[PDB]
Amino acid sequence: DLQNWTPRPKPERKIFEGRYVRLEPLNAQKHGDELFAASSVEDAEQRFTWLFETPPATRAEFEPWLDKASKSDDPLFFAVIDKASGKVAGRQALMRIDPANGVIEIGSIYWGPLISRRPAATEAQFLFMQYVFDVLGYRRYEWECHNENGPSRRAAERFGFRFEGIFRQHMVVKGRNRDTAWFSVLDSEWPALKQAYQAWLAPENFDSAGQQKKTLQEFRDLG
Amino acid sequence: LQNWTPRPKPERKIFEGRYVRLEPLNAQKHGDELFAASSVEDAEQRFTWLFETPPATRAEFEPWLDKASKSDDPLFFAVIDKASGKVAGRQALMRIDPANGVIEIGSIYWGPLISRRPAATEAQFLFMQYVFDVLGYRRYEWECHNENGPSRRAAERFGFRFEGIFRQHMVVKGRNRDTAWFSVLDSEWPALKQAYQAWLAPENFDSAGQQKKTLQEFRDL
Repeated sequence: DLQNWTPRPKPERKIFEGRYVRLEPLNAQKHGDELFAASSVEDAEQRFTWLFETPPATRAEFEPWLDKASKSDDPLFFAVIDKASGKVAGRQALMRIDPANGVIEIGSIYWGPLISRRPAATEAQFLFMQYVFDVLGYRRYEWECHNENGPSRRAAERFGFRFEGIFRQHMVVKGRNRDTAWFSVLDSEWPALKQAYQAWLAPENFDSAGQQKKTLQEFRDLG
Repeated sequence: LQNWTPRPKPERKIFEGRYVRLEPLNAQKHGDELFAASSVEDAEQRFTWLFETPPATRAEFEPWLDKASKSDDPLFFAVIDKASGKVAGRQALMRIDPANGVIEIGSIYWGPLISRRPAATEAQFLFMQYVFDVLGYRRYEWECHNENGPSRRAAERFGFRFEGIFRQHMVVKGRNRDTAWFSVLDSEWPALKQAYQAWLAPENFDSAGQQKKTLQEFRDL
């Protein structure tokens, strides 16, 4: 197939609608107030530890980052809207976009308390992965995080990304060394992942308290 | 790293060694000699894993040469073999990250005047010294096609440490490329510098031009 390979399309500012979550292209006027709220919760400092940004101290102080992020084409930012509340719950981006080789990254992730460790967060990831493979036809979908960011590494593994390696001294972030852990999902890996996510996200998989009956790793194991 | 700042960008300057001289690539100055070196009998084998194909004619070489001469990233240098006096190959500093002090040595073409001779090792050394002792960078990268055995071996010999393979990283010349990644850290450089100095010293080569000890032997010390 690869002798005829040509560049794939660039990602677009599209709306993505799921059962638990909605993704909207980030817009300062539409999302600014609620994203500020999400980004300035009581434990925002802890939540932002490994991110490139620090939490905004005031709404006015948030505006410059918000405007740059809303206008940016790479990273391409989306607000993550929790459907149950209708509120912006976080943000994420498609980034390091390489249409020529069909390679792209999900990064710039902040999933706040409304969605963190709930089905909405898993579906936010899923909707990007689905778009990247089924619509854009990319070959390689990346996750990178600080190697010391345990929750992010475990999130990547749970999501089905495969570890590739650690770039030693890859960055300096907030006055500290960052070795970067890299993981990927290949186009050949996507179809089995898609089935496992769809099974996990199904309303059948959540009891009346909203608690999962089986985990995402369990469904992936089941094949 | 509380005090860490962005580092300077690399600049077009001349780097003068014992065996090799690196000059900022210039179409008029280097084009005819570099084309000659790039159209040697085994140019096809030498270009296999490069992004470029070997140039069939001087005219057909001009677009790549002009673009490479003007490029700021990759930032290209002609590799002049001092003994012969000829342009013998080319190489670049690339994927320049001043904020984090990360940079790659890449787009390496070393022709038969210097490949597997001390000049090639020195060509690598002069970039490595510039990156660490002058620019103050903290991570120096090498990447290649995973099936490029000679490049993987060269990176390991030169002291770069394997970090991993990016699967399906590129499509190159109609085929899949998984990319193998290697690095040298600033913390590793002072000891590595000494090993290169020992290896490149004239005293390490006998009257027949053969090394007495290998680069890897000096690195073990």
